[PDB]
Amino acid sequence: QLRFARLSEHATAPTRGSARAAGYDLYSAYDYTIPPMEKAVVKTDIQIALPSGCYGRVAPRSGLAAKHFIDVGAGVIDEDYRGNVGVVLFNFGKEKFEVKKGDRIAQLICERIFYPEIEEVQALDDTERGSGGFGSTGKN
Amino acid sequence: MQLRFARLSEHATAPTRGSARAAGYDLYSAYDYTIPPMEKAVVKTDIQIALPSGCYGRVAPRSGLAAKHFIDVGAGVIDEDYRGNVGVVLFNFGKEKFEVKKGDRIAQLICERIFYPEIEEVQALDDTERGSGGFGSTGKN
Amino acid sequence: QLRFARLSEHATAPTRGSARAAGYDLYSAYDYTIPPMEKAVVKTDIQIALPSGCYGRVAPRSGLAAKHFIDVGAGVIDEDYRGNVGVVLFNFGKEKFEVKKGDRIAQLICERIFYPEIEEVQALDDTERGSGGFGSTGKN
Ligand SMILES: O=c1ccn([C@H]2C[C@H](O)[C@@H](COP(=O)(O)NP(=O)(O)OP(=O)(O)O)O2)c(=O)[nH]1
Ligand SMILES: O=c1ccn([C@H]2C[C@H](O)[C@@H](COP(=O)(O)NP(=O)(O)OP(=O)(O)O)O2)c(=O)[nH]1
Ligand SMILES: O=c1ccn([C@H]2C[C@H](O)[C@@H](COP(=O)(O)NP(=O)(O)OP(=O)(O)O)O2)c(=O)[nH]1
Ligand SMILES: [Mg+2]
Ligand SMILES: [Mg+2]
Ligand SMILES: [Mg+2]
Ligand SMILES: [Mg+2]
Repeated sequence: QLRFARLSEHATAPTRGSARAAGYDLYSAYDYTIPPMEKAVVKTDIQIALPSGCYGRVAPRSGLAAKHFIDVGAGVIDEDYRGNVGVVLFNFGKEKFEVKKGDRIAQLICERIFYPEIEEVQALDDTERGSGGFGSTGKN
Repeated sequence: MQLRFARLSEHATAPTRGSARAAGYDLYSAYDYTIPPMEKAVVKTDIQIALPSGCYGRVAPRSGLAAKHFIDVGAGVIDEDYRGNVGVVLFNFGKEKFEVKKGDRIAQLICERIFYPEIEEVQALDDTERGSGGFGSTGKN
Repeated sequence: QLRFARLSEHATAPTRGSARAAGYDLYSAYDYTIPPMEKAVVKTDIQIALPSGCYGRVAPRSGLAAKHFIDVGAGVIDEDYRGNVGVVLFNFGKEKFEVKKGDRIAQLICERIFYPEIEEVQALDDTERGSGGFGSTGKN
């Protein structure tokens, strides 16, 4: 029930790395050289139709993160998006990062969400947390 | 099921959906900010929100700002029970300063459905095929 | 319904900071000194078994983010993972960041997800958004 179409011969069908993996691994359709502390938008050359009740989160893989300081920016693929799915890769490492066509460089998660109507009110109910934020619960 | 919000000042803007089925409500800065290269700022929305039960509000980055200006969103977990001013923690990872003006959509808010499970310690867990596989265990390509 | 086991004497059972906090706070099992612009994989020394229908997202705490420019990389703990839960911490601040054993340095969110079957199709339906992305809706 996750539907995709290839936009070029360079796309690879996403794959799940394990039986209960949260993500479908996304493959680069092209080579990219990302200098240290730089970014690139990596084309997958796929369009997707997400199942009703979710959006597609482009999320980072752990190996690339831990090994090479690679992160994923942006990442919110909308249910109504019909364009090329682009992975916004951040290279926070000291080294340049090579992406080759067919490298799995991010993963796609079908994050379940509500599409709530927004409503303005004058006052919200109170809660126990209240305005507590930004470390209000402490360090340890 | 509604997302309720209240303006904490006249400088707040009602969040808006960018497209009919956009996962997020765009969040507007209530203030001007000049964010230096490789620095962060907590952008005040001057709204408080009441999330529908069984979700939290994820402050997520917009893709244009990410792809074009190396802007990212830190933190981002707005709890169901938060009634404070919603802050967007913006990271400017670019080499140039980033300008936020009051009224700019600088992030989006997603109603992420979650569980609130009770936590239970056990002697050991069931085994799986993945097992202790992680950090690239499945390969590069 | 979120089961965990301690992998060592140095782990701490995850705790919620408020009644309806999205995250279970994760505690470091070790001391780390993370220099500026560096990363570390902080070991929790716990294994977890997430409830069916979610994955465990390691998310950053706002206190650490706003005060110290601490961010969380990777973060996708899969339902089938039985290894040591690692927190990929990125220190983007000017100062080194000290993690002490027992510090709450991230949180784990039980994000509800679909595990869809993937299906390749010829083409997808048209939407109003279409291929609009990357700021197509404007700045303000
Ligand atoms: O990582 C991403 C993020 C977004 N996108 C595409 C799909 C998404 O539906 C579209 C818009 O995403 P966002 O709303 O998160 N970004 P922004 O608000 O800047 O774009 P827009 O003005 O079009 O809504 O951009 C990608 O291809 N990769
Ligand atoms: O991006 C954010 C993240 C959090 N917050 C606020 C709302 C949230 O409910 C509250 C607590 O967030 P976190 O639990 O993610 N951070 P931390 O654990 O540091 O704060 P606390 O100790 O108060 O729980 O801080 C923001 O305003 N913007
Ligand atoms: O922050 C993280 C991310 C992942 N992990 C572990 C748990 C997760 O189930 C496993 C694999 O996560 P990802 O699939 O997100 N990363 P990657 O694809 O690089 O690893 P693998 O090849 O094993 O699937 O690594 C952590 O402990 N901490
Ligand atoms: Mg994986
Ligand atoms: Mg948008
Ligand atoms: Mg980041
Ligand atoms: Mg907290």
